Amino acid sequence: ALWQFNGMIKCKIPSSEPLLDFNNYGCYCGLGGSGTPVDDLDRCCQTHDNCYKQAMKLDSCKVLVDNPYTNNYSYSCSNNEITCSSENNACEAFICNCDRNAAICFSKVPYNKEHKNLDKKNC
Amino acid sequence: ALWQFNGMIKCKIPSSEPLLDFNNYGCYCGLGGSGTPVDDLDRCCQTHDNCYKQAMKLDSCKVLVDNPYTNNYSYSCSNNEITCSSENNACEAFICNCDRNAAICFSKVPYNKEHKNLDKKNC
Ligand SMILES: [Ca+2]
Ligand SMILES: [Ca+2]
Repeated sequence: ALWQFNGMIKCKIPSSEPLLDFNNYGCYCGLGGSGTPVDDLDRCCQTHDNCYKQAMKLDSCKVLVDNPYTNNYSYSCSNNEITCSSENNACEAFICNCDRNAAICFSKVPYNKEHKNLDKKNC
Repeated sequence: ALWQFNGMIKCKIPSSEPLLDFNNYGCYCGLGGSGTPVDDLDRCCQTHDNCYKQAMKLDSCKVLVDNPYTNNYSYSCSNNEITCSSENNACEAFICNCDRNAAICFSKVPYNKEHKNLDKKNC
């Protein structure tokens, strides 16, 4: 769920408020996404959106009322690394992996502030 | 919270249903506890009860409506080891440590089935 993804990104980027910094960035970072990623961060968000789309196709996820934004799963941050828990059921474990991969991708690419609150004419 | 402690013990003892196996055992394992531990497992439960008592004394815990049984915290099981998350606030982190120590103590001591549903005359 979104709260865990928030905690994951802070795990890798301790100076960020993820819901502020990485919301509404580029064509993909944020609810929705369309068109060509504007940079590498946006491309991280595109992969993550595609991972969420693949999760919602799985039979395990289809059974659950919860969607990837509200489906709580368990993970730990320890020494700035993320580990998804073996206690997670198949759906929540796939989502945890999506989010972990996105948090790592976020920490390894440039942040271009001029893509912040990008006017969606560009997408 | 109790759900996480359940998952923790299964992390170390994958064949157990912890809420069945380690509830109502000896003088301490279970809600309450008094008197002298009947064996080492019961002693694990006494330490854990004392750790919960110490947690409820902390200013961080005193602020929270939640008690150690309902206070959800985050942790992961991975390769049968437990890691409490850096995302945990001070109260939830102390509780996570109590529970982790108890799960480990449980996996390292004998289980004496004859102490199961011990008649509390003995305590
Ligand atoms: Ca998106
Ligand atoms: Ca007890």
